[PDB]
Amino acid sequence: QFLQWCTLQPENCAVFTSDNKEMFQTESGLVVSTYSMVANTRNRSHDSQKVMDFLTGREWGFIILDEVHVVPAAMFRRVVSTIAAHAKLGLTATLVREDDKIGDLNFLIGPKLYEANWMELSQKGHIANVQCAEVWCPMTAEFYQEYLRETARKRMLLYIMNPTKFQACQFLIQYHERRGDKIIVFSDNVYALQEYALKMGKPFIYGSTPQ
DNA sequence: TATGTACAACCGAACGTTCCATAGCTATTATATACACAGCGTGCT
Repeated sequence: QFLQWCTLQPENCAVFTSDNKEMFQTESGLVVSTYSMVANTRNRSHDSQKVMDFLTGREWGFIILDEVHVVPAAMFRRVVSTIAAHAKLGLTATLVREDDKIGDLNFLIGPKLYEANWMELSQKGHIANVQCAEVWCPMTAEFYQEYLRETARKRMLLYIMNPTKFQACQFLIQYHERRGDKIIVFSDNVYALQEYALKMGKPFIYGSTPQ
Protein backbone atom coordinates (compact mmCIF):
# COMPACT_ATOMS: atom_id res chain seq x y z
CA GLN A 1 0.00 0.00 0.00
CA PHE A 2 2.85 2.34 0.85
CA LEU A 3 4.50 1.60 -2.49
CA GLN A 4 1.29 1.96 -4.50
CA TRP A 5 -0.12 5.21 -3.13
CA CYS A 6 3.04 7.33 -2.70
CA THR A 7 6.44 7.53 -4.39
CA LEU A 8 8.30 5.58 -1.68
CA GLN A 9 11.15 3.93 -3.54
CA PRO A 10 11.35 0.16 -2.83
CA GLU A 11 15.04 0.46 -1.93
CA ASN A 12 14.27 2.37 1.29
CA CYS A 13 11.58 -0.05 2.56
CA ALA A 14 12.44 -2.96 4.85
CA VAL A 15 9.83 -5.38 6.18
CA PHE A 16 10.84 -6.83 9.56
CA THR A 17 8.73 -9.98 9.85
CA SER A 18 9.52 -13.59 10.75
CA ASP A 19 10.46 -14.34 7.12
CA ASN A 20 12.98 -11.63 6.19
CA LYS A 21 14.87 -9.39 8.62
CA GLU A 22 17.16 -7.27 6.42
CA MET A 23 17.20 -3.56 7.25
CA PHE A 24 17.65 -0.58 4.96
CA GLN A 25 21.18 0.83 5.04
CA THR A 26 20.26 4.08 3.26
CA GLU A 27 20.42 7.20 5.43
CA SER A 28 16.65 7.54 5.93
CA GLY A 29 14.21 4.71 5.32
CA LEU A 30 11.04 2.95 6.47
CA VAL A 31 10.48 -0.06 8.73
CA VAL A 32 7.17 -1.94 8.74
CA SER A 33 7.21 -4.53 11.54
CA THR A 34 4.86 -6.14 14.06
CA TYR A 35 4.41 -5.94 17.82
CA SER A 36 5.37 -9.59 18.36
CA MET A 37 8.68 -8.91 16.60
CA VAL A 38 9.31 -5.66 18.50
CA ALA A 39 7.73 -6.15 21.96
CA ASN A 40 9.60 -9.37 22.79
CA THR A 41 11.86 -9.15 25.83
CA ARG A 42 13.35 -12.49 26.87
CA ASN A 43 14.45 -14.54 23.84
CA ARG A 44 15.52 -12.87 20.59
CA SER A 45 17.47 -14.76 17.94
CA HIS A 46 20.83 -13.59 16.64
CA ASP A 47 19.29 -12.62 13.30
CA SER A 48 16.53 -10.65 15.06
CA GLN A 49 18.85 -9.06 17.65
CA LYS A 50 20.87 -6.94 15.21
CA VAL A 51 17.64 -5.60 13.69
CA MET A 52 16.23 -4.64 17.10
CA ASP A 53 19.44 -2.79 17.94
CA PHE A 54 19.19 -1.06 14.56
CA LEU A 55 15.66 0.05 15.48
CA THR A 56 16.66 1.23 18.96
CA GLY A 57 19.87 3.03 18.02
CA ARG A 58 18.35 5.50 15.57
CA GLU A 59 15.99 8.29 16.63
CA TRP A 60 12.87 7.79 14.52
CA GLY A 61 10.64 10.65 13.45
CA PHE A 62 7.23 8.98 13.22
CA ILE A 63 5.55 5.78 14.44
CA ILE A 64 2.30 4.41 13.00
CA LEU A 65 0.54 2.05 15.42
CA ASP A 66 -2.00 0.15 13.33
CA GLU A 67 -4.76 -1.44 15.41
CA VAL A 68 -3.91 0.72 18.42
CA HIS A 69 -6.55 -1.00 20.56
CA VAL A 70 -3.88 -3.58 21.47
CA VAL A 71 -1.03 -1.23 22.47
CA PRO A 72 -2.19 -0.80 26.11
CA ALA A 73 -1.81 -4.55 26.72
CA ALA A 74 0.55 -5.83 29.41
CA MET A 75 3.63 -5.98 27.18
CA PHE A 76 2.83 -4.28 23.85
CA ARG A 77 2.88 -0.87 25.53
CA ARG A 78 6.61 -1.36 26.16
CA VAL A 79 7.39 -0.63 22.50
CA VAL A 80 5.96 2.89 22.81
CA SER A 81 8.65 3.61 25.42
CA THR A 82 11.64 1.76 23.94
CA ILE A 83 11.30 3.17 20.42
CA ALA A 84 12.35 6.82 20.30
CA ALA A 85 10.05 9.08 18.31
CA HIS A 86 8.84 12.68 18.27
CA ALA A 87 5.43 11.84 16.77
CA LYS A 88 3.01 8.99 17.46
CA LEU A 89 -0.17 8.15 15.53
CA GLY A 90 -2.80 5.53 16.27
CA LEU A 91 -5.06 3.99 13.61
CA THR A 92 -7.98 1.78 14.60
CA ALA A 93 -11.58 1.30 13.50
CA THR A 94 -12.58 0.16 17.00
CA LEU A 95 -11.24 1.84 20.15
CA VAL A 96 -12.69 -0.58 22.72
CA ARG A 97 -11.40 -3.34 25.00
CA GLU A 98 -13.00 -5.45 27.71
CA ASP A 99 -10.65 -4.27 30.48
CA ASP A 100 -10.17 -0.69 31.73
CA LYS A 101 -6.86 -0.20 29.89
CA ILE A 102 -8.41 1.76 27.00
CA GLY A 103 -7.88 5.04 28.84
CA ASP A 104 -4.17 4.28 29.13
CA LEU A 105 -3.80 5.41 25.51
CA ASN A 106 -3.94 9.04 26.68
CA PHE A 107 -0.43 9.06 28.19
CA LEU A 108 0.99 6.50 25.73
CA ILE A 109 0.37 8.20 22.37
CA GLY A 110 -1.83 11.17 23.23
CA PRO A 111 -5.46 12.21 22.86
CA LYS A 112 -8.01 11.22 20.21
CA LEU A 113 -7.81 13.75 17.39
CA TYR A 114 -10.67 12.80 15.06
CA GLU A 115 -13.57 10.36 14.79
CA ALA A 116 -15.87 9.58 11.88
CA ASN A 117 -19.42 8.25 11.67
CA TRP A 118 -20.14 4.91 10.00
CA MET A 119 -23.50 5.65 8.38
CA GLU A 120 -22.29 9.01 7.06
CA LEU A 121 -19.53 7.37 5.03
CA SER A 122 -21.91 4.55 4.07
CA GLN A 123 -24.44 6.88 2.43
CA LYS A 124 -21.64 8.79 0.65
CA GLY A 125 -20.38 5.66 -1.12
CA HIS A 126 -17.11 5.42 0.82
CA ILE A 127 -18.02 2.11 2.52
CA ALA A 128 -20.53 -0.60 1.70
CA ASN A 129 -24.01 -1.02 3.16
CA VAL A 130 -24.67 -4.22 5.11
CA GLN A 131 -27.97 -5.87 6.06
CA CYS A 132 -26.98 -7.37 9.41
CA ALA A 133 -28.92 -10.48 10.38
CA GLU A 134 -29.05 -12.92 13.29
CA VAL A 135 -30.32 -16.41 12.43
CA TRP A 136 -32.00 -18.44 15.18
CA CYS A 137 -31.13 -22.09 14.59
CA PRO A 138 -33.18 -23.95 17.23
CA MET A 139 -31.05 -26.66 18.78
CA THR A 140 -32.31 -30.11 17.83
CA ALA A 141 -33.87 -32.15 20.62
CA GLU A 142 -31.06 -34.68 20.73
CA PHE A 143 -28.23 -32.25 21.05
CA TYR A 144 -30.03 -29.97 23.50
CA GLN A 145 -30.43 -32.64 26.13
CA GLU A 146 -26.66 -32.95 26.54
CA TYR A 147 -26.33 -29.16 26.81
CA LEU A 148 -28.12 -29.30 30.16
CA ARG A 149 -25.74 -31.75 31.86
CA GLU A 150 -22.41 -30.74 30.34
CA THR A 151 -20.06 -28.21 31.93
CA ALA A 152 -19.42 -24.70 30.61
CA ARG A 153 -16.21 -25.38 28.67
CA LYS A 154 -17.55 -28.33 26.63
CA ARG A 155 -21.04 -26.87 26.27
CA MET A 156 -19.43 -24.42 23.81
CA LEU A 157 -18.35 -27.14 21.40
CA LEU A 158 -21.82 -28.66 21.82
CA TYR A 159 -23.83 -25.63 20.68
CA ILE A 160 -21.35 -24.75 17.92
CA MET A 161 -21.81 -28.08 16.08
CA ASN A 162 -25.58 -28.57 16.16
CA PRO A 163 -26.67 -29.92 12.76
CA THR A 164 -29.20 -27.14 12.13
CA LYS A 165 -26.30 -24.68 11.98
CA PHE A 166 -24.64 -26.86 9.34
CA GLN A 167 -27.84 -26.79 7.29
CA ALA A 168 -28.29 -23.03 7.63
CA CYS A 169 -24.68 -22.35 6.66
CA GLN A 170 -24.92 -24.74 3.71
CA PHE A 171 -28.15 -23.14 2.47
CA LEU A 172 -26.84 -19.58 2.76
CA ILE A 173 -23.53 -20.47 1.09
CA GLN A 174 -25.28 -22.05 -1.90
CA TYR A 175 -27.82 -19.23 -2.15
CA HIS A 176 -25.21 -16.45 -2.14
CA GLU A 177 -22.76 -18.33 -4.38
CA ARG A 178 -25.50 -18.50 -7.02
CA ARG A 179 -25.74 -14.71 -6.62
CA GLY A 180 -22.06 -14.42 -7.55
CA ASP A 181 -20.95 -13.38 -4.07
CA LYS A 182 -17.63 -13.99 -2.31
CA ILE A 183 -18.36 -15.40 1.15
CA ILE A 184 -16.19 -15.50 4.28
CA VAL A 185 -17.05 -17.87 7.14
CA PHE A 186 -15.49 -16.89 10.47
CA SER A 187 -15.07 -19.29 13.39
CA ASP A 188 -12.92 -18.75 16.46
CA ASN A 189 -13.17 -22.48 17.20
CA VAL A 190 -10.73 -24.39 15.02
CA TYR A 191 -12.25 -27.87 15.33
CA ALA A 192 -15.57 -26.66 13.91
CA LEU A 193 -13.71 -24.68 11.23
CA GLN A 194 -11.93 -27.80 9.99
CA GLU A 195 -15.08 -29.93 10.24
CA TYR A 196 -17.11 -27.41 8.23
CA ALA A 197 -14.36 -27.00 5.63
CA LEU A 198 -13.73 -30.70 5.05
CA LYS A 199 -17.49 -31.28 4.89
CA MET A 200 -17.99 -28.56 2.25
CA GLY A 201 -14.66 -29.01 0.43
CA LYS A 202 -13.48 -25.41 0.85
CA PRO A 203 -10.13 -23.93 1.91
CA PHE A 204 -9.63 -22.71 5.46
CA ILE A 205 -7.02 -20.68 7.35
CA TYR A 206 -6.06 -20.77 11.02
CA GLY A 207 -3.16 -19.95 13.31
CA SER A 208 -0.96 -22.92 12.45
CA THR A 209 -0.82 -21.88 8.80
CA PRO A 210 2.51 -20.83 7.24
CA GLN A 211 2.45 -17.27 5.98
C1' DT B 1 -5.76 -18.13 38.04
C1' DA B 2 -7.22 -21.41 33.65
C1' DT B 3 -8.03 -22.69 29.09
C1' DG B 4 -7.83 -21.43 23.59
C1' DT B 5 -5.45 -19.54 20.17
C1' DA B 6 -1.53 -17.31 18.11
C1' DC B 7 3.26 -16.36 17.28
C1' DA B 8 8.54 -16.87 17.39
C1' DA B 9 12.51 -19.64 17.95
C1' DC B 10 15.60 -23.57 18.12
C1' DC B 11 30.16 -44.44 -37.16
C1' DG B 12 33.98 -43.88 -40.05
C1' DA B 13 37.08 -45.47 -43.39
C1' DA B 14 39.96 -49.25 -46.25
C1' DC B 15 39.59 -52.10 -49.92
C1' DG B 16 37.46 -53.81 -54.29
C1' DT B 17 35.14 -53.39 -58.55
C1' DT B 18 33.59 -51.02 -62.62
C1' DC B 19 33.92 -47.07 -66.00
C1' DC B 20 36.61 -43.41 -69.58
C1' DA B 21 40.89 -41.96 -71.83
C1' DT B 22 45.48 -42.38 -74.01
C1' DA B 23 49.22 -44.99 -75.77
C1' DG B 24 51.62 -49.21 -76.93
C1' DC B 25 52.23 -54.25 -78.05
C1' DT B 26 50.75 -58.33 -81.04
C1' DA B 27 50.09 -60.70 -85.26
C1' DT B 28 51.37 -61.40 -90.72
C1' DT B 29 54.75 -61.27 -95.32
C1' DA B 30 59.08 -61.32 -97.68
C1' DT B 31 64.42 -62.06 -97.78
C1' DA B 32 69.30 -62.90 -96.99
C1' DT B 33 72.22 -64.78 -92.91
C1' DA B 34 73.46 -68.57 -88.92
C1' DC B 35 73.04 -70.77 -84.46
C1' DA B 36 70.52 -73.80 -81.05
C1' DC B 37 66.58 -76.69 -79.96
C1' DA B 38 62.74 -79.75 -80.56
C1' DG B 39 60.81 -82.80 -83.21
C1' DC B 40 60.14 -86.95 -87.00
C1' DG B 41 61.72 -90.76 -89.85
C1' DT B 42 65.03 -94.70 -91.29
C1' DG B 43 68.78 -98.04 -90.67
C1' DC B 44 71.22 -101.08 -86.93
C1' DT B 45 71.49 -104.19 -83.45
